Amino acid sequence: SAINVMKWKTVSTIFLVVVLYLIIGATVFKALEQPQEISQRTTIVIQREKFLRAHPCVSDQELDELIQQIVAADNAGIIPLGASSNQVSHWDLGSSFFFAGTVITTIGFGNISPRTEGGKIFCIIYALLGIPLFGFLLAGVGDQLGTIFGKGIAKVEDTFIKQTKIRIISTIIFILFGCVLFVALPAVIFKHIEGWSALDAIYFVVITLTTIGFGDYVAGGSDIDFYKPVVWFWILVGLAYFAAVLSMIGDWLRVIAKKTKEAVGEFRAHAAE
Amino acid sequence: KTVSTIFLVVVLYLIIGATVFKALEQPQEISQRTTIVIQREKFLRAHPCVSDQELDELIQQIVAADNAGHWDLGSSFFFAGTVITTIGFGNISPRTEGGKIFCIIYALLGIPLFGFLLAGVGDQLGTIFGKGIAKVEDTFKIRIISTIIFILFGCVLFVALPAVIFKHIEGWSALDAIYFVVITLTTIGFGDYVAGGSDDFYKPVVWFWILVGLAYFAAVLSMIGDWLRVIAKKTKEAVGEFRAHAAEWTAN
Ligand SMILES: CCCCCCCCCCCC
Ligand SMILES: CCCCCCCCCCCC
Ligand SMILES: CCCCCCCCCCCC
Ligand SMILES: CCCCCCCC
Ligand SMILES: CCCCCCCC
Ligand SMILES: CCCCCCCC
Ligand SMILES: CCCCCC
Ligand SMILES: CCCCC
Ligand SMILES: [K+]
Ligand SMILES: [K+]
Ligand SMILES: [K+]
Ligand SMILES: [K+]
Ligand SMILES: [K+]
Repeated sequence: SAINVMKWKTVSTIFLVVVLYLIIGATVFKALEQPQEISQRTTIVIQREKFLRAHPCVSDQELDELIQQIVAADNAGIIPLGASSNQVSHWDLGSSFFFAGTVITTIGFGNISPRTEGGKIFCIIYALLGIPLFGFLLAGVGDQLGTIFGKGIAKVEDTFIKQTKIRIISTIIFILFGCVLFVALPAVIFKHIEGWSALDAIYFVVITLTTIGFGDYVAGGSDIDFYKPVVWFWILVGLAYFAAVLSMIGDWLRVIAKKTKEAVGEFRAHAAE
Repeated sequence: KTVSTIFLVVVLYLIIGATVFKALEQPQEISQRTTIVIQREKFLRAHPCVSDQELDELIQQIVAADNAGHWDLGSSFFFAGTVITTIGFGNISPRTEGGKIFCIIYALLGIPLFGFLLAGVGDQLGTIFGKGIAKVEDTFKIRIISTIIFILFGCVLFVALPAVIFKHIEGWSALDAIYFVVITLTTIGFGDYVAGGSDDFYKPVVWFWILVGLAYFAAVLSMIGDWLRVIAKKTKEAVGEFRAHAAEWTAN
């Protein structure tokens, strides 16, 4: 029980650190997003009134009700228009493959989701069984890429031999060339093909490879066949790379935390001599 | 390259999943699209005020509206939690360039930090369990019995009760409830169902649950991976047996 007390102490401290991290993030996010939210809400009410007064026809609750039915279609995509009344399949051959990949990688873009009860129960079991299997594949791809690196890093460190300070150089080259291969090039290719901006491109890259997946940006969701498989294969390899990067960042965080712990101890003991 | 063989396994898993998903979803898709065209014509004929060209403009502004409509005091906190947990429901996402760059750095730094918190909560809950499970196992294939009890009581506490509480408070069905539970606690988070969306003691409990349930689901998924590895090492020797016997027979 001696170590359990210290363990609970550490866990509580981490908990509070994360809570305050969330508080800071929430403040920054609301202070960065609520202004445009209010602008959009006021302009949307403006256009609502403009269309209501121009067509005071019977609607009102029918109008909000129509936007509500529009909302249900919206999630699956409201695509009802006089031109192009023929639609495309969000569940065609490759789309369901795309969806299964999102499910197993726990990305879950959500741009397309199952509506059938059977579809939902399936997706449940399919995830419960695929997440670990895909974990195995990911760990393997990780190992493979790590050895592919170790080879080239043993090649690159021999030339720089003109121990304790060489690992810094190797990690620098690792992060550099990785951000090149798994962040820069795919982001530029997306900017081109998908028509995104540089920001949007790198932001989609990061949100995908971190397994967050918001859904705002998807490489295979717009109606704009060698691109999609390469994108998914990237997603896999980039996921391995980002696992490595996040592990390094966590190591750095632990180092900084245990450094500031002794810093605070120092400050407490001295109190200005 | 054992991993390459697994790669083919996973690709085949994806193909099977894709077939099942399309055969489970494309019918409802066609039904919904036909009913949507029906309702389009119905709304046009019921209101000859709105013309063919007038409806398209509203549906276009609505599509633009879907990207926007939030960000209140607690909503941004919930969003930060989704970001750090890699859930990413997406119901609310940053639109500002500054918001996007922030969210990027915020995730890159919170994901590992939250990982530390999660590992701590995990260890703690694992020991909390170990106490009672060693107490019952001393009195009592025994690891099999214990794992059964673990999975049972875990599904109870972190799946059943929260799913029923959601069914009640949020107005969902039993299926939808368990489906949201699983999609959240697997860190998938599609966005179709959100507990703190669709607009102050419910939401904080929801997030703290999310945390504890995530620990529980990590444990469950690791166990499932162990079972998969066991079954794989069983079928490897099964295939070895079969090949050795087919060869013994082909000798004759
Ligand atoms: C070593 C090759 C470097 C080529 C420089 C490419 C610059 C193109 C601009 C890319 C961002 C739009
Ligand atoms: C859930 C559907 C996946 C079934 C995969 C087939 C199982 C055998 C894989 C190949 C064995 C050599
Ligand atoms: C119901 C499916 C159970 C097995 C799923 C795939 C694992 C089978 C063996 C895979 C490696 C040979
Ligand atoms: C965001 C930096 C927090 C530093 C905390 C130091 C000890 C609570
Ligand atoms: C501010 C809410 C006014 C009512 C809006 C109802 C949906 C159009
Ligand atoms: C557009 C520049 C993004 C830099 C991200 C910073 C990550 C530490
Ligand atoms: C479903 C195949 C399992 C075989 C176990 C020996
Ligand atoms: C923004 C009002 C709540 C502060 C604790
Ligand atoms: K997601
Ligand atoms: K995830
Ligand atoms: K999502
Ligand atoms: K994860
Ligand atoms: K996710």
